[PDB]
Parts: sequence; structure tokens; C-alpha cells
Amino acid sequence: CGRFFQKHQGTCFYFGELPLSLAACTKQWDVVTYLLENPHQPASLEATDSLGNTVLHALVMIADNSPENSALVIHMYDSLLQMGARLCPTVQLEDICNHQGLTPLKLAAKEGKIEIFRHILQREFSGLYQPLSRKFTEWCYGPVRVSLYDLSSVDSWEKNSVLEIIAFHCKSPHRHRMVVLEPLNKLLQEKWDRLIPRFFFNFACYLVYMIIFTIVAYHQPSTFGDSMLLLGHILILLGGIYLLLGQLWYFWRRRLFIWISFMDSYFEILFLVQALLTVLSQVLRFVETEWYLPLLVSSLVLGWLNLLYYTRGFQHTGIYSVMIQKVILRDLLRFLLVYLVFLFGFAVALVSLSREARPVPYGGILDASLELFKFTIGMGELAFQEQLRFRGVVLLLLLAYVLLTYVLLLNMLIALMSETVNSVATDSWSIWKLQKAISVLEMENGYWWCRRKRHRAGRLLKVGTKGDGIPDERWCFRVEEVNWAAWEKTL
Amino acid sequence: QALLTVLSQVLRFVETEWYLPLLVSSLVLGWLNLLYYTRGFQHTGIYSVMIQKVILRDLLRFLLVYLVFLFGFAVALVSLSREARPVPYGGILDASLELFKFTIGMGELAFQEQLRFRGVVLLLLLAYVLLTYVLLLNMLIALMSETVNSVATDSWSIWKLQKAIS
Amino acid sequence: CGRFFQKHQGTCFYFGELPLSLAACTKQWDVVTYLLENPHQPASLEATDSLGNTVLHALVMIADNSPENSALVIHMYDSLLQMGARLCPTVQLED
Ligand SMILES: CC(C)CCC[C@@H](C)[C@H]1CC[C@H]2[C@@H]3CC=C4C[C@@H](O)CC[C@]4(C)[C@H]3CC[C@]12C
Ligand SMILES: CC(C)CCC[C@@H](C)[C@H]1CC[C@H]2[C@@H]3CC=C4C[C@@H](O)CC[C@]4(C)[C@H]3CC[C@]12C
Repeated sequence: CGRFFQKHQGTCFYFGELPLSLAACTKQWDVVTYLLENPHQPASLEATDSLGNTVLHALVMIADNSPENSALVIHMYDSLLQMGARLCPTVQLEDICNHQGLTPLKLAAKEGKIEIFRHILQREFSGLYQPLSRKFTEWCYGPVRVSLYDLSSVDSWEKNSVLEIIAFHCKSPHRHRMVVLEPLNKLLQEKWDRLIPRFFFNFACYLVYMIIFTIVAYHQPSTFGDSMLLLGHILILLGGIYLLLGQLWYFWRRRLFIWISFMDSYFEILFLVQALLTVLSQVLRFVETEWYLPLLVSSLVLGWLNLLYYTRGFQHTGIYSVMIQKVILRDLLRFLLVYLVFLFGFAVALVSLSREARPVPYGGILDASLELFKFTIGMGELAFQEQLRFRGVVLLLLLAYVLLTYVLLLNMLIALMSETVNSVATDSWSIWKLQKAISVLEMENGYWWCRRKRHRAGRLLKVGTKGDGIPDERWCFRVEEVNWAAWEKTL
Repeated sequence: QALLTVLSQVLRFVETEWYLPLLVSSLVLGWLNLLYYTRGFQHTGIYSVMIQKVILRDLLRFLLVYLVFLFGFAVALVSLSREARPVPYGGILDASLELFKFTIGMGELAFQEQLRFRGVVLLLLLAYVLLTYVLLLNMLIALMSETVNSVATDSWSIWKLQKAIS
Repeated sequence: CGRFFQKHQGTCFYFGELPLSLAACTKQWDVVTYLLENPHQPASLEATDSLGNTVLHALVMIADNSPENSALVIHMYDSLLQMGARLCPTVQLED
């Protein structure tokens, strides 16, 4: 456990700080056998390091997304697992918990590994070493294949599953491709199909609440009507506090998720803000302060815009929302910065001028900035102000501002939006798949007041007998597929 | 169009005041129906097919989001603007019409000093302008560009099928 | 005409519910000849199923747009038509 051996930033190379792990990680398929079959002092394959990793953990840590590195990692992983089958058949090397509490499959997901993780998720072996496999084939009748994928530690029925690690714990920039591979993709779609009624019931309840919000905010004073108004008032106080409690529970449960993915939620912050503003407005109304209506109407705007959360759940409109977000993030803040610099330079210049008399426009900085923004809209006034003999300077400044802003910046913004939308069309689908995944994982749990029963997804299949005694049964996931390509090579 | 024309002609006999709207709606629809006979030529028929595909794909999502923005901000502006320290934003229809005027290019963005909620109204109007005029319309142009680029290849075969049906 | 053999949504594989159609659809160019040239009990190539499809209908139903599937389907279609030319020249299997 040296500094040069520990995994950190700088001069380091982590390999598990064990001779067997070092031999396995360096593609030496000559001495690994001798490290176990030496009669004088055999080594234990299930040995662990100070950090808590084993040889398989060491192998998955060194994995990258490079093709050669993947070839090495899967080759050595399979070979070492096969060797472990022949040395200690009783104890399995697959289930060895780290000090963090992660198996090799979960470590492949948290660390952001995509090539070794995919192979572990779908691996097959021949008749010998059959039990140490994930994907099985039930029957190959004709050209239709029935694949059984093992759902060990990947279904959300357990406490810390792979699906909860990809969607909440992985902090890789491009984890959305991890939730699109076959096994997981057939599972998430089925879970989503099972959860359509709950999603749309939540949407309907929120829509009714927002309609009540609009009704109470509209029909309010500058009796029976007063009774209904008070009823709606208290009802919306309760609704706001309910939303606040739900969002607070979400953030308490995901305290370490905001740092990991801060632009992947951006709807829980908005919901929390809306609920907080509603509660504050309702409680502040009692103080009879004049700043009730602005808070109420700001909360109303935010609530009516929050339906874009429930926008996703459909194929096209959710991808549209994802593209909206990506356009907002990438090519809208640079343009805003440059445009604001231009605006607040020219406004100051016009305010400095225009007091040279040979109401008056460009009185203050706010008025000049507003006029220039009117130029941006399409309602700006470009007139030859003959009142003051600095006519030419004002006209030339206005024309230069128009040329630099209306012609350059907005049209170039349209061009940049076109480029961004063209570029991110491919990734837009996978990001929306990940959004469904997060929504489904939230929906498997109940609310902050009710606990939904865990509907264990999967089927118990006769996969054959374990290596010692009577048959071993594991919960698999069935998928039928038609493939003429792999059927021609079995006959 | 034919049903509306027949209904308008028969309803004229009843001397009901709702003859002219039916007649003029039928007239609009009939004059737009010539886009059927548009196809039959190489370029203009493919143009019509592209028009249809643009309408179907990237015009209903934008319409949905734009309507949500519009009818949120209109309600918010109607709720405000009665705080006197005709008056604009009287009803929901008037506020929605003003916001659509913003969409056109004829919207009025003025510093209403009549009522001391000046700042809130100005900030809501500016936020609506930023979210709609700058984001949504330009992004719509971008999406139309992407769709037209994508479906240029299939546009010819669809027009061939249209000739086949004709 | 079983549920697993009928073409529907779910667990199914339609092949014409006939032994000759099954042999033709599975790329077995060894037993199709024997299904017709057995002296004891020959089979009729123009046989039809309960739904009404024949062996050529069964072949075209299993066709997809995949290249390997197309290669199989056209190969067996041509071979079976050529065989039908040499067995019952009077009656055509196309119609
Ligand atoms: C509060 C009023 C006065 C000003 C507007 C501030 C709010 C509404 C702004 C700040 C950030 C903005 C959001 C940022 C993210 C997105 C992208 C997509 O998901 C739909 C629009 C949406 C959700 C925006 C809606 C408007 C928004 C929520
Ligand atoms: C009736 C008036 C008041 C409102 C307009 C409603 C009608 C005209 C709308 C509804 C659907 C629209 C049509 C939808 C399909 C197309 C695409 C292309 O083929 C030419 C335009 C055309 C034909 C549109 C013309 C206008 C249209 C026909």
C-alpha cells in the first residue's frame, strides 16, 4: 500500500498491491498458474488488498474503453474465473464485497466501465463451466431463441442494484449509454410499461393542483364565493407543503446525487423552489404584506412551466425537451454574455450623449437598454433625432449596434442552434432513456408517506444443477428473439 | 369543403346569421385545396410533401410547449396589473393576444409606470421574450433545417407513391 | 393449427403447419426431396393449411428484410419451384 501503488492523481499504477493481481493485470498467462500450483506455498485467489479490492476488482479497475485494453481485460477475467472454477469450486469469486460494498459487476458500473461491464452482463460458456454464466438459452426451436438473462444484483428489488448505481451513483459524463444495452433495455421498458398508470395519475393530480392554483390566483379580491376561496386557499397551502415535503425527502435520500449529477435532475430543484414559494406566499399573506402577489404569481409561472417534466413519457416530445435543455445549456449563455456586453456598452454610450439640445429619449441607463432590447425584438425605433445637433453620432452608433447585434448575433445564433441540434440528435434518445430510468426508479418506491411493495421482476427457471448437490434455481429474465444469423451456424 | 358548401347553401334558406362564417370558411378551405393539384410536377410536389412532413414532425411539439408558456405567462400577467399606484392585460384573451403579438414582431415592451408593480411585470415580460422569441423560434428553424435535411431522400419516393394513388 | 404454431403476438412461429412447409422453411435441402420421392406415401406439393396458405405462402410469410433471411427465402423459393416443375408440370404452384 504505497503511494506510487495507490490509485490517485499523478505518478501511480493501481493493480491490487498483490503478486497474483499484478501477474493477472500484466497479461502474463504463464506465471498465474504457478502462483497457485506451487506445492510449497500456494496462494489464495480470494485474497484482498488493504483497500478491499480483490483480483477481479483490480482487473475491472484497470479497464478502459480502448479495444486492446478491453480484449486484455475480458480475456484475463474469463481465464481467471475458469481457473477459479477448478481450484475452489465451493466458494465463488463473483460475490466478494469491497470495503465500499461493491461486487465486480457493480464496480464496473460505478467506475464507468462500458466494455467489461457489457461482457459480464451477457456472457456464455460451453457445456463445461456452464454454471458460471449469466445468459442462457432455453430452447433453439427453429429460428427463434429464448434468452434467459440472470438478474443477480441487477434488478432493483435488492437494496443496492446496478440500475440504482448507473442512474444515481455513476458520475461519468456519458453514462446514458449504460442504460441502452439489451438486458437492461428489456427490463426498463417492461418496468415502464407496468408504471404508465402511476405516472399519468401523478400527472393528472399535479394538473388538477395547478388548475386550482390558477383559479385561486385569478379570482381573488383586489360569502359563498369567499367560502370557496378560503377552501381553495387552505387546500393549496396543503398542496404546497406536500410538494415541499416530497422534494425534501427526495434530497435527503439523494444527498450525494446533487454533486454527481447536477444538470441531470434540474426539475427537483425547480419543484422544490415552486413549493417553497407557494408555502411562503400563503404564510406571508397572513402578515398582510404588499409583497404577496409577486411571490404568488412567480410561483404560478414556475408551476405552469413545471409540466415540461411530465412532457417526457412520450417518444417525440421528451426528446424535444432534452434537445431544448441541451440548446439552452450550450449555445445560449455565450450569446447572452456577448449580447449583454454589447447592450450595456452601447446603452452607456447613448446615455452619455443625447444631452446636447441645439420627455427626452435615452434619459437613464434603463431606458436606453430597453430601447436597444426593443431593437432586438423587432420593435426598435431608428429615427433621425433632429432635436440635438449630435444627430450623426447617435445615428451611427445605433446603426453599428443594429449591424453587430441583429445581423451578426441572432442569425449566428440560429446557425449555432442548427449545428447543435444536428450534432446531438444521436445522443438525445439515450439521454431520454436514462430519464425514464430515473423516473422508474423513483416510482418503484412509494411516496414519502406510503411504501410501495417491491414487485420482484423476474421468473424462476430450471437452469440446471449446481456443482455440488441438488439443483440451483436463479431468477432470470426471459426474452424471445428472431435471428437467422446465429441459427445458420448451429447446423 | 363540399359538406360546408352544401350546408351553407341550404342554411342560407333559413335566413340564419351564421351563413357568412360557414361560406368564408369553405372558401378558405377550397382555395387551399389547390395544393392537391400542386403535385403532378417534379419540384413543387416534392415541396408539398416536405411541407406536410415538416408540419407533422416539428410543429406540434413546438406548438404544445409554446402554448404552455403562453398560457402560463398570460395568467400570471392577468393576476398582476391591478395595483393602481382602458388598462392592458384586462382578461386572459387580451394578455394572450399581447404575447402572441410578441411572437409576431409587433409586441409592445413598455415600462408601465401606472402601477408600482413595474418591475415584476417587466421581468416577466423579459423572461417570456427570452424563453420564446430567442429559444423557441430559432430552435424551430434549426429543427426544420434538420428535418428537411433528413427527409430529402425519401421525399421523392413518397411523391412517386402519390402519383401512383392518383 | 395450434396456438404456438399460429401466427400471433407472443410465443409463435408460423411455418404452414405442414411437414413439407416446415422442412422447406428451415433450410433443409436434404429431406424435401424425400418428402416427395418416397415410394410408399408421396406428399402433394400443392397442399394447403387450415388458414389457406401453401408452402410458397409459408415461405413468403417468414421472409424479412434481413440479407441472410432473404438469401434463404429466395434460395428455397427457386429450388422448390424448380422441383415443382419436375413433379406436376400440368398444375402450376404460382397461382
Ligand atoms: C420565474 C420567471 C419570472 C422567470 C423564469 C425562470 C424559470 C422559469 C426559468 C429558469 C430556468 C428555465 C428552465 C431551464 C430548463 C428547461 C429546459 C426544458 O426542461 C424546458 C424549459 C426549462 C424547464 C426552462 C423553463 C424556464 C426556466 C425554469
Ligand atoms: C379553415 C381555416 C379558417 C383554418 C385553416 C384550417 C385548414 C386550412 C388547415 C388544417 C390542416 C392544414 C393542412 C395540413 C396539410 C397541409 C400540407 C400540404 O398539403 C399543404 C398545406 C396543408 C394542406 C395544410 C393547409 C391548411 C390546413 C388545411
